[PDB]
Amino acid sequence: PPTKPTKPGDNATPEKLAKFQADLAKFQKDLADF
Repeated sequence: PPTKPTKPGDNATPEKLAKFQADLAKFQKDLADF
């Protein structure tokens, strides 16, 4: 099962938050396979 990361709290800084959304795109892509 595709394990997703948790919602950024203090690490929700704009630049890293964007990376997070990008990594979630990979998760959502793989989730579609699951």
